[PDB]
Amino acid sequence: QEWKEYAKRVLDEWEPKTKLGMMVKEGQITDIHEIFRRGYQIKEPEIIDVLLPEVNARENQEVLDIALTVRMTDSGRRVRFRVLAAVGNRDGYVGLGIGHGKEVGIAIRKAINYAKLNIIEIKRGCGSWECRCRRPHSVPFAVEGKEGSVRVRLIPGPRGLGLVIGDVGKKILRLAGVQDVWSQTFGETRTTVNFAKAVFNALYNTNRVAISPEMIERYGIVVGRAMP
RNA sequence: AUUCCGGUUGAUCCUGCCGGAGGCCACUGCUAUGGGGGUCCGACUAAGCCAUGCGAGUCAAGGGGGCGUCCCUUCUGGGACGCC
Ligand SMILES: [Zn+2]
Repeated sequence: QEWKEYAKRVLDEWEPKTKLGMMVKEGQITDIHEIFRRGYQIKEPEIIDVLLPEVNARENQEVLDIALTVRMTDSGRRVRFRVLAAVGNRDGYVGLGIGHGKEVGIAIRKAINYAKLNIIEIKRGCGSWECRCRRPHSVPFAVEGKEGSVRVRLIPGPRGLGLVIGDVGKKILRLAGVQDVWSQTFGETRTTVNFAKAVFNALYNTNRVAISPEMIERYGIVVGRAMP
C-alpha cells in the first residue's frame, strides 16, 4: 500500500515529456508488462516509478561496485567515481545501471536512475531433472550470457538449493526473483562490471528461446510477475 | 554450494601464474572435565642389533616300570587308588 500511495503522489507531481510518458499519465498503459515488447524508448524514470514503485525500496536497490578512476592532466590527477548498481522487484523485473560522477553519492544516484531506465523482463520456471515441479523458483532452462571475456551459464536447480553463483551474480538473481540455480563461468569473473553484465544477459536471454505451448505447462513458465 | 575473491596500470580490458578459502593423513607449540563404540599406536629412516621371561602341547582306555596309601591272603603275592 505504501508503494501505492508513492505511485499516486509521483503520478500527481509528474508532467509527461515523452510519448510513453504522456500515454502512461493519460492512462492507456496501466501494467508494466505493456511497456515492453513494443519497441518503445524509456527515457523517463517516472514511468518505472509509477508502474513498478516497489523498485524504490532500499532493500530492492543494491549497489554492486564502486570504482575509483583517474585521468592525467598537466595539473595533476582528475578522480572520478564509477558506480555499478542493480535495481528491480523480486518478481521478474530487474535492471542494471552504471553511473559516473565526481562523488560517490552522485555516481550512486545516476547509477540507480540508469538501472531504472534499463529495467527488463525475465521468465522463470523449473527445468531441473531432480526437481520437476511447476513453480517459478528457478530459470526454466539452461541459458547463456556473455559480456567482455566473461561467459556465464545458468542451469536450473532443485528447490531449497540456494544460488550457487558468485556474490554479485546471486545479488542480481535475488533482485530478479530467482532463488535456485547452478552456475558455470569462464573468463575473468573478478571484473565486476563484465560479470554483472554477463549475468544480466543470461537472464535476458530467457526470452530468446523458442518454446512450444506444452513446455509452459511442463516447466511452470511464468513471464514477469506470477500469480501475485 | 556444479562459487570465488587479492596481486602487472596514472587509470582500463585480457592472457598467465602465485597466494587465500575446504577435506583427509603424518609430525609438532599451547591447552584439557567425563562416558561409550572401533578393524588405531616403531609402516616412512635400520628386513638394524638384542639381556631376561613367556609364545606347542597332549594321550594312563597302546606298553613295561619306580614311588606312596589302603584291603589284605600272608615270605610268595592279588586288587584297587593316586604321583613320577
Ligand atoms: Zn522445482
